[PDB]
Amino acid sequence: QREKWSSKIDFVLSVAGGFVGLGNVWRFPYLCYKNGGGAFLIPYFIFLFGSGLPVFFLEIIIGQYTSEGGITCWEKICPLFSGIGYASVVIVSLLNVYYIVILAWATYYLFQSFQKELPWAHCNHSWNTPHCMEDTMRKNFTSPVIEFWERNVLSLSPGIDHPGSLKWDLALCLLLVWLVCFFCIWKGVRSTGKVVYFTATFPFAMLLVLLVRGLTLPGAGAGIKFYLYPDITRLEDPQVWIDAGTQIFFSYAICLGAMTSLGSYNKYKYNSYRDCMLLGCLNSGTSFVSGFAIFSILGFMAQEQGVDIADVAESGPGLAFIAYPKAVTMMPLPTFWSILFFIMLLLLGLDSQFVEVEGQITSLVDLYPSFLRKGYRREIFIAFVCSISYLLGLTMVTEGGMYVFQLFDYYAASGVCLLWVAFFECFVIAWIYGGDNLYDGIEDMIGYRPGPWMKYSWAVITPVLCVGCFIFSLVKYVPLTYNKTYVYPNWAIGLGWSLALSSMLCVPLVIVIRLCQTEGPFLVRVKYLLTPREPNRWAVEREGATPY
Ligand SMILES: [Cl-]
Ligand code: NA
Repeated sequence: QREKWSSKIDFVLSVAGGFVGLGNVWRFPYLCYKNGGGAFLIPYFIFLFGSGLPVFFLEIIIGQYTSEGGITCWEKICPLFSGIGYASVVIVSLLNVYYIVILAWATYYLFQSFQKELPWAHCNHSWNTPHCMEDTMRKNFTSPVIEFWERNVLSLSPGIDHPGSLKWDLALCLLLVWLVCFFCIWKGVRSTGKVVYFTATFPFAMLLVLLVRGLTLPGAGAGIKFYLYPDITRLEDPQVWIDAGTQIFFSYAICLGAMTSLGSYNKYKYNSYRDCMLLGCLNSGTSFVSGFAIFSILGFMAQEQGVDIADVAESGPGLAFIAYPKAVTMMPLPTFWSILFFIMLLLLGLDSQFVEVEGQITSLVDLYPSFLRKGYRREIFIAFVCSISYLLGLTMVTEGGMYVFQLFDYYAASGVCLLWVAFFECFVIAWIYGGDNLYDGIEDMIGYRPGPWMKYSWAVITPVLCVGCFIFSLVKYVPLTYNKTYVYPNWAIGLGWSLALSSMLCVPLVIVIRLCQTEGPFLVRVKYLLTPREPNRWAVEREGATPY
């Protein structure tokens, strides 16, 4: 009883809104800046064609073929490896804990954009240290934008073990954003009709304005050269490779179960290969273009301040809140452009959060529809999920919560855990289920036989990349650091590893549970649990599909 997407363009708009946003405008520039700039692009493209796009198309095709969500699809494909879907759910849950927190910051910035002069312009406020000097007079000192970010918005603490006191303004902003998300999920309100145009054209318009500004700012050539020219010796450490791979996985929202759910509503006879390739190219181009503006702004800041490009802003989640607000003040009438930019960022983040939360709730209600999907029960479950997520995200709202966010940025919904899922999604498909059988299914669905690119990416390239990155990250281990200076304690790293393992351990525990449930000799149990249970039976009669 899976609902169709009705209009073809509706699915394209929904996925485009889902898989673009803070991952392209916020996470990508900060990860590129943290990893030296140009050297980050070489793995990024390697994980872009070898994996990422093949994995995204694999998830979409699995959703369209099984006509099931993020959990039942693996039940139909390979019952033994069903826990992968569960793992995906856990991952998305962790994302909903922290991915919305960024919006709160943006909301705060929006509330700071309704005054005559932007607060991040001069060193004369009450939160400015004596070492605050205007960048025009900088010819050690700290930029007013950085001080506003890390002393007014955040009020950063000396460490994660110093939570301080909860910030009521950021807590109220997060509560308002969560209320907006809850109302959107409950009432079903979403971009419909002409609004979708403003939902689609506006985010790509304002960025273009930034592309006009950053390019024309003096000293942007140095920033562009830093962003494009790679450092060879920077590729010898696994950090850049794993960051690029996880950024590729994060931007495409794969290994979360949302893409499979979105592809489930697609019609069985629908050429989703071309659409998936076009959307992936659009997402990659958006990230690449936004990087140009970000690094041109950073180069201008480096030229005006006289410090090196690698030491102009925060090498962390707050890079987008130090660079773009700086470029806003350069444009005439900075208040209007700041309001527009933060509205665009809030819209992108809200669309991504809507898609992810709705997918998670759909997966949860589909897992056990009994006593959960009865009308008001679904509303109560949505309210409970939103309240639990807000209470969990309140830990990153305190003065010393930024460090916590970094952990959720590094281990939760990112890092080796994604490499844990992307491998197991491929190995089951490529070797257990069979690459040729899935190719026959795709030929039956889209109408033409695909090339060997997807088969060779599922069979070899993606598993090899995932296992190599995991092994090299373990062998050459470097503890997580915040802004290249702060060193997390042992317990913080243990908490981050526990957050990663909460999703990584779903796959092996479900295997043991399935083996214990089945009765008989071990070989018979494994053979029974490795047999797909009619993957296309849902659409066998709906579209006259060929049985598996
Ligand atoms: Cl990206
Ligand atoms: Na979006």
